[PDB]
Amino acid sequence: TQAVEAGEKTVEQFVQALNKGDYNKAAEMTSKKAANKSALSEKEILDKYQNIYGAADVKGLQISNLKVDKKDDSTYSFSYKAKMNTSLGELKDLSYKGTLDRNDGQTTINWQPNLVFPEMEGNDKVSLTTQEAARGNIIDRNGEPLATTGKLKQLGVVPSKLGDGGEKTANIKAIASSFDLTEDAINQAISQSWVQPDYFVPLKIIDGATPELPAGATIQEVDGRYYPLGEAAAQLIGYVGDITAEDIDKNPELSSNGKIGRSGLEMAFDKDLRGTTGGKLSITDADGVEKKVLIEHEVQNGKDIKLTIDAKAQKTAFDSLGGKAGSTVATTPKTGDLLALASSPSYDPNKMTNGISQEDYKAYEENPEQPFISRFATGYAPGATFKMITAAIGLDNGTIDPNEVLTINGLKWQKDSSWGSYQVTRVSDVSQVDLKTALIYSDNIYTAQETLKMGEKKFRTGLDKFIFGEDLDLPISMNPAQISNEDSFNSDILLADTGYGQGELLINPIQQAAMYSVFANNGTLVYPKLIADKETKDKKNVIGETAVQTIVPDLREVVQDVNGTAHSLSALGIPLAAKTGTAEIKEKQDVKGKENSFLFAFNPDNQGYMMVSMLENKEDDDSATKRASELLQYLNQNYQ
Repeated sequence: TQAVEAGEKTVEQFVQALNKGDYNKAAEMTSKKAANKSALSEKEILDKYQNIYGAADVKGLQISNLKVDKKDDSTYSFSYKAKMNTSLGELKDLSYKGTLDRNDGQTTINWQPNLVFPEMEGNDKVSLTTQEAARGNIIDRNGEPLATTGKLKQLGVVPSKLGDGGEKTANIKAIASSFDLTEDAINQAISQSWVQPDYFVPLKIIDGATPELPAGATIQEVDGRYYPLGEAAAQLIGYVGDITAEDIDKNPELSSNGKIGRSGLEMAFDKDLRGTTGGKLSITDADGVEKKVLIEHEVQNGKDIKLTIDAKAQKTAFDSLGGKAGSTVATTPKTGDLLALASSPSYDPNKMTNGISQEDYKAYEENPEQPFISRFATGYAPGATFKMITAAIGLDNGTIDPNEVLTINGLKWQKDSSWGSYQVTRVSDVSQVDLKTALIYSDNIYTAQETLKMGEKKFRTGLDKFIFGEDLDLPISMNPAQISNEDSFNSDILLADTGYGQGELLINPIQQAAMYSVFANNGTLVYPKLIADKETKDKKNVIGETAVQTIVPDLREVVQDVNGTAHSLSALGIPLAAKTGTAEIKEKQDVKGKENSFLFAFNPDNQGYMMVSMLENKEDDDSATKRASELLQYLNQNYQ
């Protein structure tokens, strides 16, 4: 029948309008208010859906098994299964039933309260009780807390309870001479544009015993997320913020009264950390007596997340950067455990998750050094450390003879006049350069020449055995490393520049620690790992074992040789293999070139730890090597 198909279309549009939250559009599809017709007027149906579905945060109403037949000459019965998402989960297996009316040339819904929820009759009410779930903690490899939930005491004043004249000036000075605060800051806070007489003005966060409360002052306990390392792990851990109405629209299972991860691991593991809201959604009678329970769950607190991070290493790595732009990554290269992921400069996550002013937040955004960047997950040109990879590749394909000596004159070199005014630059004017000398002095000209001899095809063959283009299995947002923009250099200059770690190479520090792990596993690349319980994954035969046993002794000389670039690290008296240097990088946003400092270091005796550190846009006479001794001591002492 052509009328049965039109009756289905009416039910389809009705469910759609309910799904899109347009309750007025769904109410206008109902018949007139009467017995055997619609139970309420259009405005009353609107307010019932907006109140009930709004109270439970109904979202994503969808139906199935729609059956529409005929019951009389103008009455058509319909039925369908349906499910929806609420603040307590998914309401599944709902049997909806009703009748349609065909008057004139339009079909409408004989609306009944059973179309809000299946077993609702007359003036039944809907009740929703919820219990908030406690956010899980984030802990280091030894159980030390990195992000914890706790209660905080908020000292505040009520301007109406403070006084009228004279008594107000006395109570302001009394509340100031008890909590250690200037009387001008209290008057500035209680006289802002938002403050009203009977409001509550949060003053100071008390972190101890509460003194006597003068007239007007009061304490308000509030739930507070706390970060013990503070800025030292702010980029990695992240921060949580107040949940907004827009967050609930995207995910109703969020607690509108709680916190949501805004960045870092708080956002990456937000679902595992937030838990699930417990409570009960029930239908009551006209007076509030419970009839049917729709949904009921117990509160499930969030599960803790245990990281491979070492809290003492994380703090030492971050402090060593001295507030300068840079990053540090420490690993146990044989297993991939990320011991430290430091990024500097940083922001205060405690100030961020509690009270942060518009001025201090803008100071973070307008800061040219950009403290919000997670530098350990930002792609950089690997710089001076990448010389080892090109060397290992050249040793495997037989291009590089370790004992063959190149004769290099001066500090600048170009292949031929086709390069124009461009030349590869080195820092030390050493005449007779072999592989060991090139690694000790960090000779870019030697590397550029050996890369050009090797050729693009052999160079890419060795590079393709690494992790370029791969998505690392890490809960950290990052782009995969790339060799260059396209699959071909189409440039001898770009090929040469790529050889010593520049050109269009983009590798973030974490991906660098993965690639450089081959020197601690005889050519096996061990993938980095951040979650403690995860299984170690690796990639075998990335470079030859011969290349490792040739390069690592040379990397010891980068430290031990009197002219090695990392010779200051020999003061430690510990077995070290390192590779350091400096590169001048010019990005699109930069006008002129800026200098970055690079460091790679690990223990060549036990392979217990590995470190990559970088300074971005460094000051003169500053370097990552000058700052690495303190972390290297800790890693060497506690990770053998």
